[PDB]
Amino acid sequence: SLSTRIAPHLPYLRRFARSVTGSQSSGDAYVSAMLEALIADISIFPRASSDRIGTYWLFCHLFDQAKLSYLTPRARQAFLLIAVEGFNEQEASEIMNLDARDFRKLLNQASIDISQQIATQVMIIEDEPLIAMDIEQMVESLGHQVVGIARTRKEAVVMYHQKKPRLILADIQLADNSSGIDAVNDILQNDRIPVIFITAFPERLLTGERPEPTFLVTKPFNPDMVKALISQALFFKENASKAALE
Repeated sequence: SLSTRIAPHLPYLRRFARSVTGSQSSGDAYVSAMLEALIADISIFPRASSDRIGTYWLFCHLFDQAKLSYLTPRARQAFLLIAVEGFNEQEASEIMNLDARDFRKLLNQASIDISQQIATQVMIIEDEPLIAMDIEQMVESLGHQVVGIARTRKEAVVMYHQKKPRLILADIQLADNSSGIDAVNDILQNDRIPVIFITAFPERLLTGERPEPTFLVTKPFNPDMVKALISQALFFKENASKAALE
């Protein structure tokens, strides 16, 4: 039954792992490492207040006292657990082993962190018009700029090289039901531009069994989820660019 306790929650755990580490290969490797640790000694799984919490607790317990905090500071981890992973504060506090007041401190520091981040320029690739309008207004109300919305591949290629977006928000599926993921990668080629992918079924891209995206925003959209994922993506990109400029 232990498997039946853990199996359902592994897809979203990979999402958190990817959001914390900044890549699929790294994020998935941590989750696989957790399974290796459970294979080695099953009794490390905790009796938390829920299976899901137990799973995230274990994850953070094994890899955060490369430590997770080195990759993403605990403050930002705290905001991710609420804004992206959908825990409430009591639950995320338990995951991070903090009293609710101390958790709230982390949240506040994260809010500070994100507000000090320079706003970015987003290109949206979305064919469903109501969806694209939603994500545009949400992105702008979060303080970023939308450089434009492309409906087709040809539109996106042109928009990308002319408007030079610093971040792409893309649907995993385009008009002809063809892959939005392939389309974005065909456009960027070797470019290191953060992409966040929109899907109604994120779990289907969180198997860790094939190439899958680093960032996934769930539709219907939540402003805090978008805020968190854009913030993480910009942070990793900044640190990569800072490191490459050295």
